[PDB]
Amino acid sequence: APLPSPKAWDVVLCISGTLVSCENALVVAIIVGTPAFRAPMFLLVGSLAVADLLAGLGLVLHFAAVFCIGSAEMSLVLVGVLAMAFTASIGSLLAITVDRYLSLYNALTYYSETTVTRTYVMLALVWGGALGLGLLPVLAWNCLDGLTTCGVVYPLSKNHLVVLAIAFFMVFGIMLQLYAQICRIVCRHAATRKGIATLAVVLGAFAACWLPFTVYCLLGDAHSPPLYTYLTLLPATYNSMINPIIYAFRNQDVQKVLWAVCMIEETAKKVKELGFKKAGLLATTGTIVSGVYEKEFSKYGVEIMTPTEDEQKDVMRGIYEGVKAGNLKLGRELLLKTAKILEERGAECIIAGCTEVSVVLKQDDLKVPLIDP
Amino acid sequence: APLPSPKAWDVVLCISGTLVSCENALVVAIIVGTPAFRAPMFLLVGSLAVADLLAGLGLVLHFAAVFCIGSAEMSLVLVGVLAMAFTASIGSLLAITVDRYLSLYNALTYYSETTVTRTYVMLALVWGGALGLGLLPVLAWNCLDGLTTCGVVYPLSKNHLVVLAIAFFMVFGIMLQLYAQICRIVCRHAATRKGIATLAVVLGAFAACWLPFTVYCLLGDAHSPPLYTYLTLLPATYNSMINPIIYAFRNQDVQKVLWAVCMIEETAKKVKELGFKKAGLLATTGTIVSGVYEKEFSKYGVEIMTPTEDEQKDVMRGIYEGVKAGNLKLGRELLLKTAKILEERGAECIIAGCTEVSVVLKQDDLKVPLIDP
Repeated sequence: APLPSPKAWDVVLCISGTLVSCENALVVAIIVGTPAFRAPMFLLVGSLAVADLLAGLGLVLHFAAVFCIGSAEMSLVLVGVLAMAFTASIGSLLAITVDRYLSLYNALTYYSETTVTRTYVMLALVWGGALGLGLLPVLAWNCLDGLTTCGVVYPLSKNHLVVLAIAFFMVFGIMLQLYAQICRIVCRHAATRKGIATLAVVLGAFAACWLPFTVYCLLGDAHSPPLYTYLTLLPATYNSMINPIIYAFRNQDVQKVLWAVCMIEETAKKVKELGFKKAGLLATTGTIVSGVYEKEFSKYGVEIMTPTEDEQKDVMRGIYEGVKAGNLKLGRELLLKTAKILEERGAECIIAGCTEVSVVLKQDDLKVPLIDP
Repeated sequence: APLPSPKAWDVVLCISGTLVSCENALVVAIIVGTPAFRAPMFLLVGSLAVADLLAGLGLVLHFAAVFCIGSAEMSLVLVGVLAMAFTASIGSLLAITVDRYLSLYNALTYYSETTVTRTYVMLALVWGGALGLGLLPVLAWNCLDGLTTCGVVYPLSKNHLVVLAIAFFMVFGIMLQLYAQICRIVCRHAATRKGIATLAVVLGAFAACWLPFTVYCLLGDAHSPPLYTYLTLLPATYNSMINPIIYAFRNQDVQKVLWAVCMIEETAKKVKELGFKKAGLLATTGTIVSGVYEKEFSKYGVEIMTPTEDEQKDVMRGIYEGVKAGNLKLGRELLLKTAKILEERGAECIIAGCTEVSVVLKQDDLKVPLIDP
């Protein structure tokens, strides 16, 4: 009983897995190495790295099993561990994105607490959650009995593959909505092409790398041509190799370690380019309290001025009790007196943080330039 | 060529469709009737109502066509318009929930023209997608022709049903993440039992009535028993009939016109029950500015006092530069002079809006009771 000589696609898969493991070995090594990199966000990156390394090891071991080994059960356990690793990688991506969202959101409500209630509950639910879906394909969902349809990848039952695809589509939807929220929040703290490209390649790469296999899984059949599955399984390993370059090496702290081994932002730009060192502000009380303008304009060395709390309440009325309420005259009067006193105090430019200020106040009403977002 | 006598499941479906149409007719008529009900969020409810009415009309017309008409083209266009209506219904539900979430996210900027543009774009997009995945695919690419291996519902191709199922699962993921966010953000104005029950029941209502079928969409083929299809389609009509009771028919002004035709809430009510009319607050600057605490306690007639701006900055240091920074002594120092001056001014009780205050402040340190969230 000699082992048939594998076709070239087998050695292509072997090379892909080999470079995947080689690429991730260094990243897991450095992640686990330096004692300083024990931040809560680093644990998720480590989880992703070890999951992908496990995937590569499983792939090369399976190729070995199909190369002068001639075994039966080891092939089954290797396909099981491969499914384990892929589900773990998808869970690591979801956990990373949810951590990033919760990080960038908490800087507005100003309420941060706990590290064991949140990080470990989801870190243990991605590897632990994959236990069931990595033990089902071996326990009682095999193809050797004969009753199972054994749809696409031999041996895997139709039901198990369908369940996996449903889970994948669910997590894709959650990821899409999360990225929409993060883009909406980060746009405010900003041109259009750069803003889109900030988060447009990662989601496109994820989709273009993982969609074809699941689409085939749904549409396929047992008697499908054999080259189709081999053609569609490559993007999964390609994403496995791409992901650590884009989610781990981009962080500049690891870059420093290696080198040792080896709408408001643009407004601030415009203000700094005009040579003005002092700006006055008219906006809502929440906006001034939020502290965004001070940090953004201090990043370029520009100082902002907000009137006193009584004139803050005056601007409150002028915007909402004034322009917004239909009493345009009161709004323009209050805004004009506030702008006048601010200009007298030494401001060379005035910023109208909301549209209502621009509605009743124009350039001709001020000696200094009037600039709006 | 006589028409075979339908099975009793057919008249069951007819009864369900008639009830759906009758229930939705009144609500759509009332919504379109009163000129005062032209709010931006009323348009989405109207769209959902018209979609459900269209679905009911399509179902009853299809039963009619399969009864003593014996026509082929009419049945085809009727099943097409049925798919049209169901897709429109699910899209309208998603639009309603996204509108609610954006409305509850920010309250100041919700009432403007921006929400008008958003509403118009959402309505156009949902009905255009209904056009693109409804009548247009069904009046082509069908089964009443050469071999297409049409799937469970006669006549519908396998590929069309798979595409519909994929879209449904993506929409389900979006809905799940939205409801998680809304449940997170409403459990700060809390009592909690009512909110958690609502946000766990209205989700399951749509989750358990539309997913007997989309799973059968995949695990099945033409050579399938006919009992398994006529049973899983009933929950869709049941959800169609249940929908205009949950999202609509629950607000109060609709009730009035019908009759004419026919964690902080808990603390605030606890303080109110104790008989205290005056409370003092220690929390972050953003929290005191945000206007939540005073609004909630004024809902019960309780007055909250916040320290002056200098003492607010002192509390800022005591929380962050103090307890949070590791200099616990400075934090407790600043917090306890703050509590002392507030108590001397007439505070009958003190609230610690952050855990940091409670860490270094205990009940024995003040004469008045100390209450924490």
